[PDB]
Formats: sequence, C-alpha cells, structure tokens
Amino acid sequence: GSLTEDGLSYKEKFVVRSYEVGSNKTATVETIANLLQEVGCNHAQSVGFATTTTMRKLHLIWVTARMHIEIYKYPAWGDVVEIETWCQSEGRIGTRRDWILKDSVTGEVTGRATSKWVMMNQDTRRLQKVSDDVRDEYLVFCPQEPRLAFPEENNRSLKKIPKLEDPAQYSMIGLKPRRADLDMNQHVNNVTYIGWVLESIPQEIVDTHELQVITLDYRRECQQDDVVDSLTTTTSDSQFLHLLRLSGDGQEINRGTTLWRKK
Amino acid sequence: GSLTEDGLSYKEKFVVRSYEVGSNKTATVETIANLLQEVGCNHAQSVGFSATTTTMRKLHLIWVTARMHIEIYKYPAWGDVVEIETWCQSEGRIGTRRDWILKDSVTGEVTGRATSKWVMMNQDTRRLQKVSDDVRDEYLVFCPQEPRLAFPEENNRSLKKIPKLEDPAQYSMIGLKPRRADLDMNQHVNNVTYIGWVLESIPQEIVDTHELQVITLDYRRECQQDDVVDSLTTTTSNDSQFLHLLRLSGDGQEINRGTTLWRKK
Ligand SMILES: CN(CCO)c1ccccn1
Ligand SMILES: CN(CCO)c1ccccn1
Repeated sequence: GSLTEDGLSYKEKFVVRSYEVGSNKTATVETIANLLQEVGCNHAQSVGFATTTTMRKLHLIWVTARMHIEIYKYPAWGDVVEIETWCQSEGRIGTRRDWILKDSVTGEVTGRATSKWVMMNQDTRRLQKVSDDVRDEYLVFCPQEPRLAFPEENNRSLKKIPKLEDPAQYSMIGLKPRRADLDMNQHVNNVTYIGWVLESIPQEIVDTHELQVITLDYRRECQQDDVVDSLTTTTSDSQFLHLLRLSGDGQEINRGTTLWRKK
Repeated sequence: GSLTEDGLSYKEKFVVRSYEVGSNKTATVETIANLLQEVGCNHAQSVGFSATTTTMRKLHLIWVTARMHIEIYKYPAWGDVVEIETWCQSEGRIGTRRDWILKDSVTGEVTGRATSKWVMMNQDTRRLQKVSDDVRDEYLVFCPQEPRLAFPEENNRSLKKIPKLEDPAQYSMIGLKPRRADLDMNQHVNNVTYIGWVLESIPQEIVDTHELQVITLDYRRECQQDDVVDSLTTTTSNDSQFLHLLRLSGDGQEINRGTTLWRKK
C-alpha cells in the first residue's frame, strides 16, 4: 500500500483469502469491514500517527460513532480488491473516514463506506468537541475541499435510526466475545458488533439475499466479560431494524439498519 | 505465492495485519493457524485440486483433519512479513500429512513449524476409511517421495498420546457458540475456531505473563452450527503445561482433546 501522489489519500490491494469467504465463495461483510480498518491503520502509520501528539498528552482517542457500508459486488475468493481511503475534518464535531472499493482487474467501484469518529477521554470515557489546537495538527493530512464517498443529498449514510421496540421479531441471545474478537488494546473489535447484529437475521434471508447496505450506530462498548443480545425486526428488497443490548440490564450498545437484495 | 522449482512444495508471503495481532502486537496463534490453512488451500489449487481428487469426488470422499500440532519460536510482529512453505506426504493407507515451516522473510530464520494428520471420510455418512490404492496413486506425484518432516526428532511432541481430562476441570469456559464468521464456505465450523475455544479456558493471567510455545489438538467430532460447547482445562505441570477438553454442552460428547505448553515471558 501507499499514499497517493498528493499525499492526501491512501491505496492498498488485497487478495481475498479462503477463510475470508462465505457460502457464495465471496468475501463476507466482516472481511470487508476488517480490510477497511487495515487500510485506515496503514494510512495513519504512513503519515506519522490515530492519536496526534496533543491527543496523547490529553489522554484523548478517536472512537467510532457511526459506520455505513454499501456493497454492489462482493469480491470472489482469489480476486484482488483495491481500497482507497481518506479523512476529512468535520469542524469541531469530529472527523470522518471514507473508503472506495474497486475491482483491481476492471477498475469499477464495487463498494463504498463512510464512518463518523468522535473524540473521547480514554480514562473517563467522556465525549468532547475537537479543540482548535488538535484540529490544526491533522488538517494538513486531509483534502481541504470536500471529498465524499456518499455525495448524493438525503443519502442512507446520514439517516436517523430509531430504537427497536419489544417484542423483537427475531433474536440471538447470550453472545460473548472470545480472545479472537479483541484488538491489541484488549477492547472488542468494531467488526465483531457487525457480526453480532447479523446473527439475529434468519438463515433463510442470508441463503436467498445479499446484504447491500448496513448502517451501524455505536452507543457504548461491550466489555470482554459482557454478554449481548442481538434483536431484529423486519421494517419492509428486505429491510431490517437492529438493536444490540447487554443481556442483563438491557443497556443499549448499538442500533442499526440493513438492506438486502434478492439473489 | 508459488510452487517451488521441483513442484513438490509451495511458498507464500504474508504481511501481518493490525486486527490479526494480540496484546503483544504479534500475530495470535489463530492468525498463524488461518495462514497455514490459506497456504494449504493455495498449494491444492496450484496443482489442480478442489483437496479432493477426481476419484474422491466420484465416491463422495473428503479429507478431514485428525490432528494439528503447532510450535512457535517467535510470533511475527504487526507489519512484518512471514514466509510459509508447505508440502504433503502420503502415509500409506492411514492417510496423508501436511507440514509447514514458518520463516521471518527478513532474517530467513525458522520462527515456527507445524504438522497435521488427515484421514479420508465419506462426506454424507461421516464414516472413516483407509486410503485405497487408486486414490493414493492420483496424489503421490504431488508429494516428495522420500520422507520430509517438519518434526524429525525421535521422541517429538507431535506424535504424543493425549489423555482424556477427568472431571472436575481446574478451569472452564461454558456455553461457547459459533457465529457466521466461524463457518467456512461449506457452512462447517472452521478448524481454527476449535483452537480459539480450547484457549478460552486458559486464565487471562497465564496469557498476560506467558507465550504459547506448543499446541497439539486431536479432532474427534465436529461441532455443528447449532451446537454449544464447554472448554475445560487442567494444569499438568518455568514452563506451564495444560490438558484440554472440548465437549458438547448437554450430553458431554467429546469434540476435541489437546495439550498446550507455555513459557514465561
Ligand atoms: C484526521 N486523521 C486523524 C487525526 O488524529 C487522520 C488523517 C489522515 C490520516 C490519518 N488520520
Ligand atoms: C496429497 N494431497 C491431497 C490430495 O487429495 C495433496 C498434495 C499436494 C497438494 C494438495 N494436496
């Protein structure tokens, strides 16, 4: 992988692995989400980071508030996918990281993603607006003019998601993370939550439809010793409303929506 | 990746990914095990398999793992390049064996090794069988004819008999269930998930102060997508050794047994 000529975006190629594909012999949405994080991490490293020097002194970190992914074609096992990523400053609200997925052979866009990140104190978990001093340290690594993976007005990536009402139509209960679900800092990887949301979709839907869009809001983290319940209700193509909550007290950890197309 | 000059082994390089590493910023044993399967799959494809032979598909026969044995000297760091070489050997009518050698691409030194025993089974009835002469004759041209072992040593750990853990277990992790990410393309639980489940019953303090050096895993029966598993561990021992058992939650039917050896950091 490498930064582009202007140094304002990053590209990387990936060959889809045998264990990364589902029953259709194409990459799962969780494989795609892992590749998005990997290219984001390689971009951060290439420009010297994704905490800045001032963020480390103030014990501040970037945390994902929202992830939105749209896939037109899932790459097949053995295929090469090219992913381009960049970041944009959203004033004092936070930052946004966008991605474009392309088939390396045809050059056509096979997917796109966007994510909203907010600043929080790593110890108290208190959210904050971005200070001028921190914002000034990362603006030189972003395109100054807007560059949006989802430009269209009133697009799915900015839609408000309601809270699922009991009783849920479908559910998968008692989900727990194992060590493979944790990142290097012993926190649950963001992609595990995507997997948990999908667990409450009936197997018949997965067997006859392809996931086209997923929007996920992240409200609170699941700890290594926490247990989660995944809830789904059909709202409709098939559309679903989702909710992940702690198994005991019912504390919301995530809410989301998925859109599926018939095969 | 590519077959070597003689066409009897296969090599492939991998750059360790951010989500593939643990607390020490080095590849987990599950990442290593996934890479071993990926290079095994690429080897099978390069020589024309899909790893069933033409006669195997006719008779509805498949290769299934009976035992996996991995020894790691150094886990590659995040961003490092690891080179893995793999080959297969015929073990007469008992079955086949796939071996691996892991090397640091920069230094060229061996950082790990693995060996696995595979047996033939009817895909539908699940009945094990010896390898017939006709099937064995179709894959011998893809194997070195003289023995080539990742674990040559006379009394090496890869061939040791593993006993059955007796109740009560010292440690346990109960109610483990596979999710869709744990399944392969055929909707069967991936073999690497069982390694993860075995490791779940090791206390976090051991993981935080030791490095896993060796794991030997016997595969007795598969866990189905709707099954629930209990992972049991008892210390048997500067090194710490453990005896492991995975069994179905409910009837207590054994799915795997194994041993791990850990060294102080
Ligand atoms: C806006 N950020 C995060 C700054 O902490 C970027 C920008 C480019 C590459 C990596 N991170
Ligand atoms: C002995 N076998 C299994 C053939 O069913 C090999 C050998 C080389 C590559 C792949 N499979």
